[PDB]
Amino acid sequence: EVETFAFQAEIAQLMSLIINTFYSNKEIFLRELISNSSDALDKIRYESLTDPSKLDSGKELHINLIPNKQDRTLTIVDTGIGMTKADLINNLGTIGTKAFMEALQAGADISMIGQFGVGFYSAYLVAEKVTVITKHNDDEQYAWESSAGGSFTVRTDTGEPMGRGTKVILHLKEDQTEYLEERRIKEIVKKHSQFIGYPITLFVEKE
Ligand SMILES: COc1ccc(-c2snnc2-c2cc(Cl)c(O)cc2O)cc1OC
Repeated sequence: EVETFAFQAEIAQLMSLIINTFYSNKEIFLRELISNSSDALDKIRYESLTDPSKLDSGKELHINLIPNKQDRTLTIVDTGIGMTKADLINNLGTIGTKAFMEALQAGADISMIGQFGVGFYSAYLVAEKVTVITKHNDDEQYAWESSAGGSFTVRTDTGEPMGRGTKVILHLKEDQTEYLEERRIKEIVKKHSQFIGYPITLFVEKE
């Protein structure tokens, strides 16, 4: 009930570079993922203009951020358009990077991943493992997942349903746990993402 796929070569290269780099400016991953969530929300919102049954799976258009120190995960949840099994494998599996890859001339990364369509992968600046959970109106709920190393998996999600949208779960590296800190997140969002056109809500952890 689980399929394994290979990353297109250019993507695996890019990932290996990100995973390893000592790049300082790691917080930019948060801007890339919020930026992707914002695009997905634009998509569903604009589709709903001509066909409001679109929103039947959820009217709220927002972005949630969820630190979990017991699990050492940070989750970004949106209720944008979401991805069918096929968008999921295309979008996360293939490329584009060449641009970027050849962009860091003879060097190691830059805050320009975003302007290059591959900003998602910057998640690997801070995470040893990413899981992507996604619900498009047309399809079932799927879980994508990869610890890098050239392959990802795709299966049908068994967990709580989402109605619609995308959920990006980062399993944080041992020494990047500052992004589970309420203070650091607020600061990061304010710096890189406050002019995003949807509510971004930080969930504070309970005692
Ligand atoms: C163009 O840029 C794109 C941006 C978003 C997506 C998609 S569609 N459904 N979800 C997202 C999305 C994807 C990711 Cl990775 C994420 O972190 C959050 C999400 O809501 C597709 C894009 O390209 C088809």
